[PDB]
Amino acid sequence: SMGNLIKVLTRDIDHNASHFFLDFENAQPTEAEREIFNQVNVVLKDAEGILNDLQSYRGAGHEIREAIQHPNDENLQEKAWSAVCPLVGKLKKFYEFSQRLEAALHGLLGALTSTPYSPTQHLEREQALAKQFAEILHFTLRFDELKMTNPAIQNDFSYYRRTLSRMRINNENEVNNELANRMSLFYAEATPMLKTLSDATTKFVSDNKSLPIENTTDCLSTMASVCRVMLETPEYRSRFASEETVSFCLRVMVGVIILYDHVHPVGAFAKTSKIDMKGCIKVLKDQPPNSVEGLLNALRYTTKHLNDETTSKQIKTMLQ
Repeated sequence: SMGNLIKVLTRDIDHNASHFFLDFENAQPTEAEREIFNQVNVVLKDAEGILNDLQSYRGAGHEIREAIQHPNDENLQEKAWSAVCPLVGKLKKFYEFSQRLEAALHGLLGALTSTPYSPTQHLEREQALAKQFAEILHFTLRFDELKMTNPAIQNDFSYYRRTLSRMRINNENEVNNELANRMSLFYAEATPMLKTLSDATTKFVSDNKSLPIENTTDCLSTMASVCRVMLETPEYRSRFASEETVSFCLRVMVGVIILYDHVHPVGAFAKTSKIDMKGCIKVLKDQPPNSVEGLLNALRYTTKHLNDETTSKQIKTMLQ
């Protein structure tokens, strides 16, 4: 049922572009999925506004550089402050939305990693939740791809913190030092949303001591192979691979690979791993470079076991 797993994960997304929530009537969640599907779909619904606010993040680099150049001109200091404050408000909204992804992820993992059923049976029984999990990873990579290309995010927040301290000594919606420290560590990450999801998955394995870790890791590796097989077999490429479906599974694949590398003890590159690392990197390399470079850079730096001595030198050359 490799073909069925592909149709389940890639259903109603060709006729659906740039939407992360699932239509309740179209997804058809079972009675056991209803309470989790509704809660996660509320987060996925708000995920569109988060991504559009990041696409519209213009930055305040122009006003900041003029204020730094003329530091005694209070009009330029107030103009830069008036431009950076609503941008910091967006950054505060992005970080708080990352906390909502952790709550929705626990509900999905708790249902997709039940004790008796296998990973393949879970993705077929809980189709609506399995589809929601892929949408969370789809938004996660798409958010981080934009953040990696926008250097004004860290520059605007760093200027905000420096100005706030030397403005709260000289002369409600403001950001306290405790929240600012967590936000600074959040945006210092290469993939902030993916690092957040990676820690939440490690938390889920830790919170369920009586649950075998394979129920979680083999769930990630199953989804990775579903996307890899469809993208590398022309018999499935001529049947499902569209620009919307390819870009969807490219980001789902890289997402579960990085989660698997942080959760599985030996990592995603070791000889006991279940991820076909060579096959996954090849799929990314066979794509136009401009639409994958953000995903490749995630594998070069965000990963945990890439630079290990156990990791094959063959894939290290692929990732160069």
